[PDB]
Amino acid sequence: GEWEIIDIGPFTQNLGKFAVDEENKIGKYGRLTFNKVIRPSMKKTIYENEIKGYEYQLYVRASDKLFRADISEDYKTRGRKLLRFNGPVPPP
Repeated sequence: GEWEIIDIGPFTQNLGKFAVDEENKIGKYGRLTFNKVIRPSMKKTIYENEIKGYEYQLYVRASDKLFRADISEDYKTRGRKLLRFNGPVPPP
């Protein structure tokens, strides 16, 4: 894979919302309220071994705490899945 910094525009915010919504269905943290994806946002390109998919790592502020969310995206299907949601974590 290769990692790159991505900006925190609407698409990235919408990934953050996705992570919180998914976590709220999962229920590990009870009910979270999405606030914002903060910098830095990172995106890993995963080759088939030719792009297979991507992994986003986002710092997501929800319920006034910070969480680290890792989201996978399948290049062909366009489907996304919440892989990890850790925290609360300290600020990057």
